[PDB]
Amino acid sequence: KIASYSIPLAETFPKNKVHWHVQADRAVLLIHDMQKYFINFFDHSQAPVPELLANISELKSLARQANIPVVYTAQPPNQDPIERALLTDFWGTGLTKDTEIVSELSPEDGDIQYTKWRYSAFKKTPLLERMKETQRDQLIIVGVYAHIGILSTALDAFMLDIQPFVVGDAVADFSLEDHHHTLKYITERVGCVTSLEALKPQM
Amino acid sequence: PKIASYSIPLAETFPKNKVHWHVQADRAVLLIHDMQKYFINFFDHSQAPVPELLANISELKSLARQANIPVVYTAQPPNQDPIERALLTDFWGTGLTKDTEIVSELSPEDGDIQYTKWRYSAFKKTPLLERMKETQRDQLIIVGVYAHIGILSTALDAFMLDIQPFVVGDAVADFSLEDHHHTLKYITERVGCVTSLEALKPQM
Repeated sequence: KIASYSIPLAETFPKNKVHWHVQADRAVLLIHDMQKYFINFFDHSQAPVPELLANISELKSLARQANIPVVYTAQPPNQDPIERALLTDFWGTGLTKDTEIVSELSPEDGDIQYTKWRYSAFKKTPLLERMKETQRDQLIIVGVYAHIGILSTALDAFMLDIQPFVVGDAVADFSLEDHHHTLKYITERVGCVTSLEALKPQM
Repeated sequence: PKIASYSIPLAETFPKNKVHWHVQADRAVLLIHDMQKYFINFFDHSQAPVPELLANISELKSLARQANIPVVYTAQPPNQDPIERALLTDFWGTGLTKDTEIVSELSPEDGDIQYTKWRYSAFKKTPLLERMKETQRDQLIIVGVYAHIGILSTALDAFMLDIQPFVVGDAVADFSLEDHHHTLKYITERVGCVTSLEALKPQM
């Protein structure tokens, strides 16, 4: 059960080492694991969940207007233990219900959903293959949880020659400490930490 | 950066493991991650964590060879093609050009394997997964530098590729003690097993 916390302000975000900028023709918006199951660990009516949903919703609308593909990731229910593998040792047998995307962020016509198996959105999915085929090499990452799946996805993007853009105010985590630590790690070793405000004109 | 001296934390300060895995010689591979002169040069060798780091990796390599546990070294190549190096330049500059050899204390002996390292993860653009699948080895003992960068990414890829990572807390070093401790905590909580040289000895 995640204790309530406020999404940090863009002024507290660490400074970027890299000077990348989102270009609509090169970008993909990834809404990472925004399933009811994962959001249920927080009190939905409490911070960081209302700001997280409002910021992702605004960014998603902007992506659709800019012709930026929207990709959702979702873990499947009743996973085969062989397929789930070493995750069981840390998290148990996994979700059986609430596999749907939170109603506030329900996918619209044209949006794509990929079945998620590991922390990284690139493991066992068509994401790299689709990014290569469409010449898209920039990944805008939003969702939960910053230090786990968001971090692993960004690390993979980076290693696969895809520029990761982690939206600091459109991610949530187990705590504010974990949230801040992830942004610091991204700016220092993986990619770009951006904000809804900085990102808005680049799209 | 020039890494300021720090002592490798003691096994009792290590965070508690969530998982209860144990190294089995028939299933394990020892990965000596980026123990190149170039990377060790950022520390003052004559000061901590380096003498303990080299002695502990040397002791562990010796046990592995006796246990027939394959020893795999990773090394970044010099004068890298910018296309192949890709986004790493944006963070660390162009590919290293000198001191690509493994530190003399840990020089590979006959039978050891060396893989050319391209990314933080030792699994990217290498035969590592393919060789482990083939030899039925699903446990990776990870030692070397730097804990929060290459050690961490290799461990994350291991876990995601169904390989049990065993990070030896007292056989790794980092940019600081803070980074070293944060990595071990992250491993125990989300990725795998944080072990020590003393705890691995009876398992080997």
